[PDB]
Amino acid sequence: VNSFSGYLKLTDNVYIKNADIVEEAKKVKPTVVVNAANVYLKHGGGVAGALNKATNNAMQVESDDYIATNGPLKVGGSCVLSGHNLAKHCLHVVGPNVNKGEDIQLLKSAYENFNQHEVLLAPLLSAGIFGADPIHSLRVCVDTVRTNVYLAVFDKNLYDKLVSSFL
Ligand SMILES: Cc1noc(CNC(=O)c2cccc(C(=O)O)c2)n1
Repeated sequence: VNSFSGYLKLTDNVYIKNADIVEEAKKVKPTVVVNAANVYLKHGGGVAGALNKATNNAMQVESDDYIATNGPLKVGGSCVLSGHNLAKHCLHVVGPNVNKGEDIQLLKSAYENFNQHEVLLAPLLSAGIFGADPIHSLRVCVDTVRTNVYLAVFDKNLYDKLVSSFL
């Protein structure tokens, strides 16, 4: 048993809820929250901007030090950093950005990072301002992630469409 509440069960291991991931992280304080990162860990907008704002910019300060030491992530890659006030850890995962022309096949590689963690609170990778079809992102998630993933979908209209179209 874990502390996640109000989720619809899609599969053995994937759960979904209409929720603000920031508000969900603050309530649950999960072991791992996933950020929809870019390779520079520049948390300007979307999920990343919202998570970073909720940390009072401490996520961005830590991220800048990480990039200064290690250089950029790979598209499809990840790093584990602090979860600050939101979670124990933040798994920064880079899905392909369609609005930059990145290979959508890299979305499966992105979701494979989740398998290194037993339980995660996450957004749909490459959705929102990353430009991919969220229905596709949910299908890749279900077909790739084997660990227990709690998906937060901000937009109520999209949530209802994801549930009602789920195979
Ligand atoms: C802190 C703070 N500052 O502004 C906001 C408003 N919340 C969002 O922007 C938001 C939340 C969850 C997911 C997404 C997304 O883009 O999928 C976006 N929270």
